[PDB]
Amino acid sequence: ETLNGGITDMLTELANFEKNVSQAIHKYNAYRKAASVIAKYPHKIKSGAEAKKLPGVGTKIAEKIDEFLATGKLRKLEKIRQDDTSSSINFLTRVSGIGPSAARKFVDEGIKTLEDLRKNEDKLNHHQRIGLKYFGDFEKRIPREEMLQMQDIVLNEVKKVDSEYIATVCGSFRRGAESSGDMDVLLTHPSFTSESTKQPKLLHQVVEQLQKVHFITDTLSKGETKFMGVCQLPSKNDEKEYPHRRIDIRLIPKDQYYCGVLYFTGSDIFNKNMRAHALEKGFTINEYTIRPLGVTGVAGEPLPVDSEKDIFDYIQWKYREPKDRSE
DNA sequence: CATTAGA
DNA sequence: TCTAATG
Ligand SMILES: [Ba+2]
Ligand SMILES: [Ba+2]
Ligand SMILES: [Ba+2]
Repeated sequence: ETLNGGITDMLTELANFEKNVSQAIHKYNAYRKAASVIAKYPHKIKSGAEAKKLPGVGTKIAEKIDEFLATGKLRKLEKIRQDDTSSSINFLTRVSGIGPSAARKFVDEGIKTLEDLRKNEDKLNHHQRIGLKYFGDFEKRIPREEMLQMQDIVLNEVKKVDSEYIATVCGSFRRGAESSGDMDVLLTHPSFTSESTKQPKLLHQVVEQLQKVHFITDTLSKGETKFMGVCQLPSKNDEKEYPHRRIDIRLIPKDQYYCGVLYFTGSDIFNKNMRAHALEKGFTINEYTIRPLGVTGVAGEPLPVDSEKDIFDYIQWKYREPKDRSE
């Protein structure tokens, strides 16, 4: 967590590069398990040779560690940080809709900048287009104060369309977080569960609602069970318009909510942790259900949930308010 | 790890 | 169809 820091940090630094600037999925995969193990190790790596003893740790990386240990840096590292192509690859990527594949492609053509991008709006798809459009706002954080605002509206229209709707705003927000990145809306309906062969429209209904009133301002991608978008709080009595914000709406079988709800709310560790525990408690938790464990090794058969509670009761734990689901 | 776009 | 991009 800190005694093996630089290494893991230097390491990840290294792995990301392979993945991104290069297409070295394996090298990449390499640097990572390394950065992984050297991270778990209970002692200050004093030398490469030391480290090397490790699993994942080969002569290539060990070599890296002494060089880092020795001098407070790394050339490969200094070199890459300096390299313009590589710089450009890291940069275009932040564009929503821009992946590494695309990143290199653009660069190859010579589209290294923000402006490059505008000048060639044509070479961009709709997604990438919007991405480009709202580059600033997309990067910008979302004050909780806003999340309240957003969540308000969202709930109203959901209700307006059908009162049988169930929408919850999942994420760190859900968890009290003073600020969020985008808004996560897990949606459901009685009329939509495990078997009941869809009702795509169910999704379709609300999107349209959010639109009609001007909440949704763009579509990144809309499917029959998972919409991806852009929104904007109505800009007041002028002088202060609100930044475009990424939203995300997903349909859900009413018979899979709470798990997913439980799940999407995190935290990553809370999650994992509760999960660890259901295992002992003779269960299995996953984004969709909760099954009872069968000694033979495994078992199936999803227990019935009607609330975040049920899941709790099941693994006989203390109900934890989303607030304190931090870990 | 699953959904969407797209070409 | 595949393959990239989000989460
Ligand atoms: Ba080894
Ligand atoms: Ba991106
Ligand atoms: Ba998200």
